[PDB]
Amino acid sequence: DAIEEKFRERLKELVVPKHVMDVVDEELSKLGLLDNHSSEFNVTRNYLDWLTSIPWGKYSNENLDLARAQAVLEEDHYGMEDVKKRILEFIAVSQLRGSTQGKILCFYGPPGVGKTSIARSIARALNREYFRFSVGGMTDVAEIKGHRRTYVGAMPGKIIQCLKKTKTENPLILIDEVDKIGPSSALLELLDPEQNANFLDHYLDVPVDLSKVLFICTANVTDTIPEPLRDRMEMINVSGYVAQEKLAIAERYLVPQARALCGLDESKAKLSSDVLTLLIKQYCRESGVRNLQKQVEKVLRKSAYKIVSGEAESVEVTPENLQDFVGKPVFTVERMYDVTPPGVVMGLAWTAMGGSTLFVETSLRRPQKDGSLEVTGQLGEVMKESARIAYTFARAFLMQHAPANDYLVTSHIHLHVPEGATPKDGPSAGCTIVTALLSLAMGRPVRQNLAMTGEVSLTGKILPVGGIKEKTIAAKRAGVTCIVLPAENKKDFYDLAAFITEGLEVHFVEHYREIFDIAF
Amino acid sequence: EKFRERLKELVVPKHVMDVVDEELSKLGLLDNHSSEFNVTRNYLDWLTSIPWGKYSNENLDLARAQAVLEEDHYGMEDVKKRILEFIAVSQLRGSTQGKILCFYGPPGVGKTSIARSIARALNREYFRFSVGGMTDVAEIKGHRRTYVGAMPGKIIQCLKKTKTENPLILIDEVDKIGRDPSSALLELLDPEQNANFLDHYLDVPVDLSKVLFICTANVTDTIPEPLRDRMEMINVSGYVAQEKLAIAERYLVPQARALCGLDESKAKLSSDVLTLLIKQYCRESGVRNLQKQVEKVLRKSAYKIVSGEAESVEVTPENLQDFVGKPVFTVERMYDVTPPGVVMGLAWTAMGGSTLFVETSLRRPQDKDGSLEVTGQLGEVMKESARIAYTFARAFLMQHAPANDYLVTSHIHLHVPEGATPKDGPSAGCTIVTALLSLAMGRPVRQNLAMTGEVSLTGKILPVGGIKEKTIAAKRAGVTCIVLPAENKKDFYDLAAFITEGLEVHFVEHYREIFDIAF
Amino acid sequence: LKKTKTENPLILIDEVDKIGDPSSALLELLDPEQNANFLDHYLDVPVDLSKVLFICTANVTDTIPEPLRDRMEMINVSGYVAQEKLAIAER
Ligand SMILES: Nc1ncnc2c1ncn2[C@@H]1O[C@H](COP(=O)(O)OP(=O)(O)OP(=O)(O)O)[C@@H](O)[C@H]1O
Ligand SMILES: Nc1ncnc2c1ncn2[C@@H]1O[C@H](COP(=O)(O)OP(=O)(O)O)[C@@H](O)[C@H]1O
Ligand SMILES: [Mg+2]
Repeated sequence: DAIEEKFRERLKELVVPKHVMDVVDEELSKLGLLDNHSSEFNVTRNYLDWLTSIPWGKYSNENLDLARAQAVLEEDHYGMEDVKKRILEFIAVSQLRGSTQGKILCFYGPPGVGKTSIARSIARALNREYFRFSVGGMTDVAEIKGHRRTYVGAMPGKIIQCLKKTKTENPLILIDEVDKIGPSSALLELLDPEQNANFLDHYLDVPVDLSKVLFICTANVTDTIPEPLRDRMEMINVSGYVAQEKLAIAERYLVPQARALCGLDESKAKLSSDVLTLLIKQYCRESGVRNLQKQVEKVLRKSAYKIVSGEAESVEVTPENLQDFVGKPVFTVERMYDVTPPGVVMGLAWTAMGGSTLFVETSLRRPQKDGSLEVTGQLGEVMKESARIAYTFARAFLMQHAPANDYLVTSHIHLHVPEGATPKDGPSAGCTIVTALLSLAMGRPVRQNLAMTGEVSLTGKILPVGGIKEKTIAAKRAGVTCIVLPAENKKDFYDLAAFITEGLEVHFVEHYREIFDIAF
Repeated sequence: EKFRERLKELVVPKHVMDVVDEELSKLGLLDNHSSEFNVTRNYLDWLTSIPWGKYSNENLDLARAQAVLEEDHYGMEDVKKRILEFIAVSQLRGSTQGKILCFYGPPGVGKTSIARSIARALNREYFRFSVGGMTDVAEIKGHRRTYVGAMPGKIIQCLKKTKTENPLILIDEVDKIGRDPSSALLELLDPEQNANFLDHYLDVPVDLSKVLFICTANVTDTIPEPLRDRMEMINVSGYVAQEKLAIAERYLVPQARALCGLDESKAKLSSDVLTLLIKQYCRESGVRNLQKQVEKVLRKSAYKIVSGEAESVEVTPENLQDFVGKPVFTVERMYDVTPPGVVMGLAWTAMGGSTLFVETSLRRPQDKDGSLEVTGQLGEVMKESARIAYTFARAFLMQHAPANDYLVTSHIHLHVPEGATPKDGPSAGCTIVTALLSLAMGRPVRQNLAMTGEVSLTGKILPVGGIKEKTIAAKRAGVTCIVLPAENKKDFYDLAAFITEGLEVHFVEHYREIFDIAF
Repeated sequence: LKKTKTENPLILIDEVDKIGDPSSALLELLDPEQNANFLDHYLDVPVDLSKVLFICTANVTDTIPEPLRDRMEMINVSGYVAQEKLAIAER
């Protein structure tokens, strides 16, 4: 009898909607007609416990001050301008409309850029409750929709678990690795605003209002999300960090946090700026800051051991003795070729974990019925087709430019892209292959500091390619003084920061007949 | 009854105390026979099983921990240094802490045993479970009570058996993961997700921030990339004959002798017997087979002792075959003197370092262009490396000896012995080029020279991985000259002084240097 | 232990790989460090199972519980030649 009062008192502070209150009180009336030891009494007890524990109408008191939220956001993360602007716009709209609101954001980018951490900081800044929901590897819809009450065990799904735990109708839910899901059709109902407001669970049998829930999904690659699921979400890109930004992050965030984790003090172990620059340049190459965090933690651990063991009362880390802490630099070579022989042309690629430089090497297989081209280097199908197109266009160009030059139409040429272990694909190297073949045929090296990228068609037209930011960064790192890009990537190149492109004599082209003039 | 008293010695968090109270009351009002009674009983069984807030008293004395680590195991400088740093950091923090270490290397080198030694030194409880055959999230994250025969994964079992909030958990042979458990491991290994690890069966979250995780694997390549970003890679080295003998004498013979119940007075194993066991009977990078041989010989010695055939046994090389049979691997290398067509090369696999030979011959006699047939279960990458090597060998021969028509006309068959064992990797490019050029010129290479390193199309030698294991295997195979890419210098000199004592080492940037060295 | 009226019985378990938590129970039964404190669902007083001798047989060694393989010693039984089987059949 007292359990009825226990269930009733939970609804005093709540504002229970009509369609939920009818279910609640009909189960209340039903419960009185059942003996305690019956199993139906047990299932009704569980159902009443679940219904009365949902925070009907409970909203966390959000803070709508732009200044305070901005101060909180800069306090935790560096340079994630897009996400911060999105959150400021969210707060502005919430303040203007005078009520809380829900949205479906998707932060996608390379690992280690701080998506989960920025989501936690957003939850802290908005004064909303926070909850992790790991969908990576999930395969059964029961995690989201639950089972019917009839079964011996029953779940109201993970979303109702979140609602019970956070005690609010408007939490911040982190749905990570949506691109590594097994299944997905249950998520459509969860985050479709036309039916999100009436999300129905198979255990509760009553729809809850999730329109105020702020869903923040995180992913690493965007194409793997199913198209219907990708349509309902706002894709927000979190970009990789340049060396300058990584240095700023390490100086401001990574080093103090690692010191706190290791228990050190600034007066005990000081880490110089040039040491951080050396660690970033030579000891780790990635878009994120995970490896840099490991290096900083290793340095601070070595410092802590030296302090505790009595080796020294204080330690100073300098580039002279950094090897004593983190060993020899793992990345020390900058370019494969300092002075390119005639048959090789420098190229750029949008590799994983940032762009990287590739070279295209060509050499004769046989001395002196037509010729043939052999391509090696774990090239993909698209890159093999690009090689074939490049070979045909090089033949056609040399037919009309130097008619007496019989080299390409009869010679047997082997084309190789070094570092054969790493798979390579994409039509980005269309013009690089043409330049390599033409330089081999003419027996003349290209400009010694020239780099290029761009897809080539059969008639010589240069088509745009992706990853201009990464390729530009790679060209800047390797010491390229002149870069060739397709003309339709002009806005992509000029959208970059001033400190990234100042040293490059950039050339924008529409056809290969002028890339030929630039390279020679 | 007894379920309430078990929580009195622990520090139960509220978010699980309320849950266990409600479930216990529900069981108290429910009948004593229904199936839901059984489900509630099991759920509160694992609710009350795990030791809420019961830490283990760690020792923070650097000297005693160092002494224990040195006593238990030979070598392993990196692991001991890491543990010393761990203890110093724990001292500075003024409280217990937990990191995620990972040990990778060839099997049988002592990766698992050093974890037990660390646990003994740190006074933490120890538990080991493998994830090599893991194929679903369920067996690690648990099954929900709804499904028939649900279990609380393995980590909850770890906590209940170890009776400790900060034990040492060893995850073994992680390099093999089925088709997704990797996401579950990432959920388990994330330092931020450690504090609120939520099992499917035990709905209440548990605090795994203080546990120490050790990861065992053979190769880091196959470990999933997201998992590698979470764990710290530490390499465990192979052993040379000297280190193998030292380890055997100090640990393997005494431990196995005690296991057989004998003592030093009844069964003595001479150092010569151990050297013969290491050199001939056990061709491996670890001590997995040497331990088995020692156990076998000590077991047979004990059987001889019992029957009265001898009051004591002295194992000597003369009577060793009466204990462990006839020798195996009686020849150090398949080619003691290399004919003109073959060049010795170095290999690195999951089982440690190894040595391979590249063989070439004419398919049909000389008098249209040449061709290269490649056999030996070579992978796609190694086939492309062979094609590149053939092209560069042709180019180099057309300029070093322009009159030589051998490579452009003759049909060459390229073979790598052990045709059953699959092989892959571009690191054999320079070996293939040297084999082709030696066949073309008819000149054998230096009789004890070994080489490794990727070769590009223009002849530039690119760096390769696994220099340490390759050097160990080359030293085992009794070479005196070794050729490595110049970019592997930073990795070669990290070896111990006695490892690289007799090796005449050459570091090269372009193949012309290797051609000068070999001929 | 009742029907065999002994304190140190010899127990054989056959086909250990065809097992489905009974596996954890047999794992702890194979641990001598806890066999002195064996207790079941029926008896509330522990029984010391330290003196028992355990032998296990299976067609393959890839038994589903992983911690079985490191606790049991691998002894291989080999086939018979025709003369061997002839003598066995005759006897
Ligand atoms: N701008 C930044 N300022 C400060 N710290 C940062 C910044 N970006 C990333 N970090 C730090 O880098 C680490 C990245 O961790 P986190 O889990 O947030 O990364 P992630 O890219 O979201 O991960 P995943 O893709 O695996 O989910 C954290 O320690 C975080 O604090
Ligand atoms: N450096 C060492 N010092 C002492 N014993 C060792 C060493 N390396 C290997 N061993 C012995 O080898 C045996 C098998 O090692 P094991 O734990 O199987 O290695 P892994 O886990 O890498 O396979 C252990 O019993 C251990 O005593
Ligand atoms: Mg994430």
